[PDB]
Amino acid sequence: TRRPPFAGKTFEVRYDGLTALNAYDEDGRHMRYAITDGPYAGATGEVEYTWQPVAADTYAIAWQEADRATVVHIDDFAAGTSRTFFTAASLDFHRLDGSLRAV
Repeated sequence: TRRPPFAGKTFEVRYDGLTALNAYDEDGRHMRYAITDGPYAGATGEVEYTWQPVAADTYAIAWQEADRATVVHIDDFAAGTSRTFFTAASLDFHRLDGSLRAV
């Protein structure tokens, strides 16, 4: 019964060297992404995510990809910002922060 306010919507996130779409299914449990810019452009995937409020209109969104890479977003939908922490399957740890806007 629990739905995040961003369910059923798609957002473009832009970081240094990376642009992606995060498309939240109406079901509140799945998100489909598409990397549209940078060295991994053309990748897609569906993930299961968790989400928790951390402040007004700001959520911690986390998931693990099929190759066991992990992703944590802190996405503020009012200010339009996205701060991300990404641990690749190789265990390289990447921090990025950028913009977030409704598509």
